[PDB]
Amino acid sequence: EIRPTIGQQMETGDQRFGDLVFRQLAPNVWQHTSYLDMPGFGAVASNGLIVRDGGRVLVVDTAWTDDQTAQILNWIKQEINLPVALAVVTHAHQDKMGGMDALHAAGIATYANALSNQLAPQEGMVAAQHSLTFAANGWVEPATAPNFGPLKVFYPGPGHTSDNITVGIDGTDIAFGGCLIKDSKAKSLGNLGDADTEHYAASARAFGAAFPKASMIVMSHSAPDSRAAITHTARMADKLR
Ligand SMILES: Nc1nc(C(=O)O)c(CCc2cccs2)s1
Ligand SMILES: [Zn+2]
Ligand SMILES: [Zn+2]
Repeated sequence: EIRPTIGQQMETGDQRFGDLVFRQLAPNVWQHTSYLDMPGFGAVASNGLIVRDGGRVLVVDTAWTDDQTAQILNWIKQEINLPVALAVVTHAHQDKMGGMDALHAAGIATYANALSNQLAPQEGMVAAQHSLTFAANGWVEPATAPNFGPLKVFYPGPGHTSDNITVGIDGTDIAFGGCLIKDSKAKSLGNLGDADTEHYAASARAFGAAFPKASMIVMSHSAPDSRAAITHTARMADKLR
């Protein structure tokens, strides 16, 4: 407790660690959850991923702050004890990139969509060290994503932001929609202040079609859900046109 305003509440299978919560989703994948205190509003949860690939760890998204992001690094040290090779950050918003400085201090190599890096300062964020670029079909250009192990990085098109990207984990049932996807019971699409209302639905559908195998859809502001989250996000976006 650890009692949010937005996101998922605490449930069995979670493990608190400082101001953060971790939940194991598969033998080599964990969800990290960190909360931001907005006075007069309360605690907003954001979720990222931690992936063990052989003998290194790969991180998807920072926490809201450097301090929380260092805490993720200490949790990895305590529970995994393997070098953190890289992190991919999924768009230039505080919940996904607020802790870049913490990663760069610890020697972790960071990657973001080129557009995220160009947006980053405008959005109050530090840029990743390296820019991912994408084919017209949305798949990352492989030269720009070296040694990514099982991470399959897809740009689905503009949606929650124009720069939003997504990540599947090969050899698991998991794909990460980030802030693009909301849960199957959600009543809205979260913050649309930077959203592309015309193209959102196509981009949600493109996410689903790019990772057709995954059955566990992880997302930034809700607990992991089924593929229903994808079709539900897409219908809710259909109303935006
Ligand atoms: N930093 C923040 N990101 C989002 C987002 O939608 O990605 C926010 C809104 C959170 C909510 C999602 C669904 C209902 S509220 S805040
Ligand atoms: Zn965002
Ligand atoms: Zn968000």
